Amino acid sequence: GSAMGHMPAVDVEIHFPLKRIAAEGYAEDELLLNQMGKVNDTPEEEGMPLRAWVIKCAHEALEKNPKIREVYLKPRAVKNSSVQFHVIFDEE
Repeated sequence: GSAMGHMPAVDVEIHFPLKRIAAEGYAEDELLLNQMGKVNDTPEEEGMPLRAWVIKCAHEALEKNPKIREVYLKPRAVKNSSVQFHVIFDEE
């Protein structure tokens, strides 16, 4: 509306190379690391640990239903409330 104060709802969209996130040795994919490293220093929730859980959750989420495109993740620190990680799977 006509009240541009502050929007407390933070959506952070991460991108995972579909091929590497669906593989073992994913941490060797420079993109996966640099993308999660891009959202790691000030991601509102934790940081490096969040990368670990996000990558794990997205890894399993993709593998258990490997016909998707993207998922929306809710921080394990659910108390953080108005924050979401939108994990998108890029075909590289």
